[PDB]
Amino acid sequence: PTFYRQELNKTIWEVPERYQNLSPVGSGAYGSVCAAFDTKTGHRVAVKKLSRPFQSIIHAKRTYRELRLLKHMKHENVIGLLDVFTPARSLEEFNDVYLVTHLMGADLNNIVKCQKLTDDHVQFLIYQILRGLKYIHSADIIHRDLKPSNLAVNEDSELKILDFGLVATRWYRAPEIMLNWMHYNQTVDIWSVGCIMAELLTGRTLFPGTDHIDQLKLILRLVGTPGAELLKKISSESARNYIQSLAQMPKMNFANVFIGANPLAVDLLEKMLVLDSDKRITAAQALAHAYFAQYHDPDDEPVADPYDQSFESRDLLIDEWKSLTYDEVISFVPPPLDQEEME
Ligand SMILES: Nc1nccc(-c2c(-c3ccc(F)cc3)ncn2C2CCNCC2)n1
Ligand SMILES: NS(=O)(=O)c1ccc(N2C(=O)CCC2=O)nc1
Ligand SMILES: NS(=O)(=O)c1ccc(N2C(=O)CCC2=O)nc1
Ligand SMILES: N[C@]1(CO)[C@H]2C[C@@H]3C[C@@H](C[C@H]1C3)C2
Ligand SMILES: [Ca+2]
Ligand SMILES: [Ca+2]
Ligand SMILES: [Ca+2]
Ligand SMILES: [Ca+2]
Ligand SMILES: [Cl-]
Repeated sequence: PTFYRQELNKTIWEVPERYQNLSPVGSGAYGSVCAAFDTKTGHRVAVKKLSRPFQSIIHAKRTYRELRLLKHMKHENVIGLLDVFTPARSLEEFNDVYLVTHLMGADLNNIVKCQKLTDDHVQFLIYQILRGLKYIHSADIIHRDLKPSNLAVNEDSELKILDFGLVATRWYRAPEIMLNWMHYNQTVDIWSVGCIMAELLTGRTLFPGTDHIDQLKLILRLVGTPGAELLKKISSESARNYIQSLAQMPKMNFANVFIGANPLAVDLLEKMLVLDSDKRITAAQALAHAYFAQYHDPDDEPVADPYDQSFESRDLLIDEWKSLTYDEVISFVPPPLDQEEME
């Protein structure tokens, strides 16, 4: 393919003539993103150019990690790869990596910002998040920083999770992540979903804390003071002593917090916004909840193929990560344009 150069976001992009009319649509993880027109299929796409992907072993391994993760994802509610390219003609010149996926116009903040959402619409949005989470969790991939800005949404409210498995808002983070509690499982992401759903229903951030301590206080005012058993998970004595020292707070009745909401929404929120992660509902259990009855379809809530993450434990030299990444670029096989059939 012939490549052309264009200055975008103050740097030179080098892309195949296949992709035209590039225009910037914001930063992404470790890179910046352009919308483009794919002349081969007539589809709109988003192209992410990774920023200095082989600067250090940290950049090199995260480049490999992101390419491995995105090549594995084949789910309608999870960002996956349509293409990956480099202008390099050999490993010796290999220095830039571009990732291509379907174009999604907005993030979830652009859906809820200037719109009073209906309950049926909130159901659809949360249903999609949970469907994608069931899929990535089934491959032992956790998001760990799920938030509205990491939920890509198109013009028809179709949603995909992005930047999974990889100063930022902490308002949606699971408390065990934000506070570095010694144990955490895949339901960290379910706390985030609760936080997002609450905001879709009320138009207000649920836990808008100014710092870690302030946010924990807002959290404990909703869910109540924890039992001694959850202190088991907290390494620092100073943090444990602090929590133990706060005046006892009862759990609030969520029906008095989400006034006038679908009682089924309140019930689901009660199951998700639980301080102890071992008591939280899973994404797969949440999909069977009556709140989603009009959308739930067991035949269309698939799990993932096994995902080999053994590379995560390994320290390799920068040129080995670079070569492994080049291998994954060269071996990529684009999906068919149409991968779905009528039910
Ligand atoms: N507009 C749009 N459409 C799809 C994805 C993205 C995208 C990607 C991304 C990831 C992988 C890839 F291969 C290509 C692009 N990373 C961050 N974003 C965000 C850019 C602005 N915030 C919302 C989405 N942006
Ligand atoms: N925090 S609040 O008192 O501003 C508030 C705002 C909105 C709401 N709400 C509705 O109106 C419909 C569903 C829902 O949850 N509840 C509380
Ligand atoms: N997901 S759940 O519905 O099983 C569940 C489990 C436990 C709890 N909970 C606690 O842990 C302390 C207070 C409280 O209400 N809430 C919901
Ligand atoms: N955001 C709210 C009410 O505005 C604050 C007060 C109380 C506990 C948390 C969650 C709700 C209810 C913080
Ligand atoms: Ca899960
Ligand atoms: Ca269906
Ligand atoms: Ca089809
Ligand atoms: Ca069917
Ligand atoms: Cl694999």
